[PDB]
Amino acid sequence: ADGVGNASGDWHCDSTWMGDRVVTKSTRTWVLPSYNNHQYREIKSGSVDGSNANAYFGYSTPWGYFDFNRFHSHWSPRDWQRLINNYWGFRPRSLRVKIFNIQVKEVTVQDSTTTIANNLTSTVQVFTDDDYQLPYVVGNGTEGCLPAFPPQVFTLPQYGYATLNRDNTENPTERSSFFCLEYFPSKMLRTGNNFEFTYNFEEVPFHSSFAPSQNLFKLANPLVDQYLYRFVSTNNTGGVQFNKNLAGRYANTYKNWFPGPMGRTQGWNLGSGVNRASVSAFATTNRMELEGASYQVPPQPNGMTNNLQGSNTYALENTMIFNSQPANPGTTATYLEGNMLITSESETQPVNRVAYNVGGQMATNNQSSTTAPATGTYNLQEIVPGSVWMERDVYLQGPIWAKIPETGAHFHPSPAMGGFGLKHPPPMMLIKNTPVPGNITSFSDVPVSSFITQYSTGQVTVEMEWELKKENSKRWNPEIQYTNNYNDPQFVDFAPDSTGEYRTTRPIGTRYLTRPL
Amino acid sequence: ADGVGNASGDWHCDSTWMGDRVVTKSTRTWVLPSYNNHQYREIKSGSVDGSNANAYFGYSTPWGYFDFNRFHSHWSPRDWQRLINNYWGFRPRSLRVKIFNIQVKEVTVQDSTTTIANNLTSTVQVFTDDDYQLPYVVGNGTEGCLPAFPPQVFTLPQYGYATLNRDNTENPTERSSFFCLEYFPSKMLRTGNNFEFTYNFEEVPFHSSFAPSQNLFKLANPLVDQYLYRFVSTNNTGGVQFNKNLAGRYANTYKNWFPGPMGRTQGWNLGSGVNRASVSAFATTNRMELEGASYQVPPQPNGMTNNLQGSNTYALENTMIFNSQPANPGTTATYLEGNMLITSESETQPVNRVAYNVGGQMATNNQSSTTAPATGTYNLQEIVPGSVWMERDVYLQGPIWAKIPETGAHFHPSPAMGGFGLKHPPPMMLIKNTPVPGNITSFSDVPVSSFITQYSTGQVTVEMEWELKKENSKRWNPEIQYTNNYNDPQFVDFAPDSTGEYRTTRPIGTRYLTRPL
Repeated sequence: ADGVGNASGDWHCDSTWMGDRVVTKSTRTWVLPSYNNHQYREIKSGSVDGSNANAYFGYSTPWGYFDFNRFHSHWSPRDWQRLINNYWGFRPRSLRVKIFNIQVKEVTVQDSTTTIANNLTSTVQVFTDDDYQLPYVVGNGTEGCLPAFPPQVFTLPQYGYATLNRDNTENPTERSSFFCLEYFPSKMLRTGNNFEFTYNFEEVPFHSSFAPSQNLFKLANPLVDQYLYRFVSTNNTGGVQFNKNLAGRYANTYKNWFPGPMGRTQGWNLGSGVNRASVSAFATTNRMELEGASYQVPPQPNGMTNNLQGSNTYALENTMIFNSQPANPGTTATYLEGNMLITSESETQPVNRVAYNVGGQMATNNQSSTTAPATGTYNLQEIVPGSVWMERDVYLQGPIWAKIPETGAHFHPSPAMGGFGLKHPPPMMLIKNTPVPGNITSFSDVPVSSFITQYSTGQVTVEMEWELKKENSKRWNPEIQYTNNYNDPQFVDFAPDSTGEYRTTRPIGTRYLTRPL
Repeated sequence: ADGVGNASGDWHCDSTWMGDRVVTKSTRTWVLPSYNNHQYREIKSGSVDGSNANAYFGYSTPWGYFDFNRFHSHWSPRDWQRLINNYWGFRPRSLRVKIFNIQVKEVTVQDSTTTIANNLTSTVQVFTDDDYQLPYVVGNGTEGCLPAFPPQVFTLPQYGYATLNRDNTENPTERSSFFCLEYFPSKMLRTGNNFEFTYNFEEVPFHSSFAPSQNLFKLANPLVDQYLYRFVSTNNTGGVQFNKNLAGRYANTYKNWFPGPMGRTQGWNLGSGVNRASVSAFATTNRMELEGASYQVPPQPNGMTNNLQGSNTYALENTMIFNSQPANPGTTATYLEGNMLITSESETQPVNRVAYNVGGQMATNNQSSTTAPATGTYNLQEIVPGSVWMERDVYLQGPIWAKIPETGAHFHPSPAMGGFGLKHPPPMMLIKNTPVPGNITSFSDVPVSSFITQYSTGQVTVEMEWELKKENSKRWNPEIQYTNNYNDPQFVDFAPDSTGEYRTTRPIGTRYLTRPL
């Protein structure tokens, strides 16, 4: 029933499209190193690369964690296409995770033989953090998620966190906190044991995957004039003059609604664009301040568009930039446009303001008979009553959710990188190898530092349920679809290479179907 | 309830996607001329344009008919896209037609005033031919269908047919038959009256809209060898030698299945292809014989592909060729490639043989010590046991169904032009204006030849139900979709022009999703 020669799970990887629901099942194989050699280590940094915003104080743990938070973990490229071409929206309903077929392997080294055997009596520890009492590291856009491609085996990331540091240095504060993860009740698993967990997502709005089919400022009827008048000019006396707003003149018409917030970020020309030679580009990025340090915010807040339709100019600090292939840890290499997957928000340009331009102008003075009217442009503007914008699009390579920070107050909790802001997101699932001491022949009151070196492996299946929003549209002519289109392909995209390396050439977002404002 | 000031129907134009069903409703406005001036006229022709296959004998009638038989009558360009991108097949389940809001208009001419008034007492006659007793003219690819675009008003075609003629001349036979359409019971309708009809399609196979994802002859595993051997050669003595069939050598492997039938038609190079100058091209087309005359068959039989993938060469006598815009009756103008919508069957090239090449070769002799083996190519081959092919694709601009001719025998009744072969297709719905005599002050035994000139108009709604075949596929990577893609468009396609003229630039077929053999 439960033992060494009986499998504790099966491989469920599949998708089931039923009505407005869809359930996606994905199973992967993982391997867990024994991190720190069963130690909690205090990690810290001072200012590096000329910035004291890189200073931190924190801890690294023996534990490791499961990260479900990228879309390609749950979705096939063909299932993502079926979703984005056919639907106006989706949101996650529920989640359940299972960890099974555990294998603990003891490794030994004598004169460089390095033999490996399996320890049938050894245990692994697993707990889920249901009450959100640990620092939540998942939604921050870091590596270690289940692979995009099911055959791939992956290592679990090491768990660690940064607490408060003092005066932008590597030293701690009195409010720097240490969290022991052994002080949670956890479940201990041998080979025949398995683990199961179930979670229900809180109510969130649908991700709206459509593009606006109208301009925000062109919403008026082009055939009929307005009954509203505008101040046109003033005669040779100071007397003021008025004209009627006519038909399709959209510069002059009255508006109910206004674009979303903005801040200006530098545009850079990809491809044939000429740009400028030998820029260092760190000093001129947009920044914010905390605690006397200056941080780059590489996504900006929502309400802008990084690219304007078919132009070469991108903001690059308003963009999500991906690599076409995974990289080694700590790679300082320089990459070009061809190596990069550079997303475009230009499907939102009707309702959103371009990031590399000014946002408008306002009056800078009071006129008189003596002085003429004057204006000036503004490079930043924030939330205004009657504003409408679109949120950052979601990509198959991008994050599903984020956790809203726990403080007093927040506004419109939509993550800048993308996805769903969640007060109670899917909990963190943490796992470690239980230590097995080496040969100890004596009593000592100092803790045991000599352990059998070992690692564990197994399978994990995740099952998510998604709610779908049907596309109900009276558009007569055909729409834009995500299609598989390449001229003289030397390989097929989203498939293994001749070596076995899985290749993804281009990013895929959700906004294709079009809808009127 | 039923009268002049009460509408007898409503405008239903819509589509409802429910599960595997979809119902498409479309309403149009029609106008019916009074044809022949209420006369049956015997029409005939001798050999014209140098061909006695153009000779015929037949009759034209005062009647006119409703023709539902093109796909764009029932389908929007956006609904056709949703169909062909998401589904593996469809077939019609049921049909119902309604004719309502009848208006009869009397026209009079005095000294070129040409006034028009409405005759409230005048009638229109409508019958459906349920028993298939009339010549069925609908499925033959001729004009007069409900428009593609709902705002358009259309004239009903005049009903007529050709019977037997004698010795390829304009004269009749003893088996030439005359059908009076007054000798059917029909329903007479004034302004407040309406007509309704319901029909259930007989069981037919799904139109298979997918492309094959494998080659017919490449179905073997490329990794493993066959256990079968081939005759390779013979040594210096006549002794015969054999080799094993190896792995991925698909020229040499044994086959279970064979391509469909063929006949060779001349290929012609579109676009930059050089072709040949000043060809008359009628004498060299493929033909068949009946009754001592020679007819061009401009579609060929099924089982070939007109285009080979991205080549410029087309068969043009294996192709369905459409005009991007409707034309006037009897237009002798010459058209170029740009005016034409030229379909490609190349998605069937894995399973179907190209029409402009030979189909293979066979042994032409018996060898000996004296004579060497010889072969020769064949330009035509027909149905063979174990043949597999794909049927002609259906297009939004093309016919839905055809009627299988009533004879003793037939084989595989799939129409060459496309769609569904039907023993009992949707009946013909015939309509005429009832005659109103002019002023007759005397008795004569010769029939009344003087009538009030008048026409009628109204609305017709058609409602069809379609059964759908879900696409169930394990393909990992994305597929090809029909997308709305144009570089620097000066107009939007499948929408009215600045003048109001509805524009369709390109043909749309059903085969996009891919499936393995």
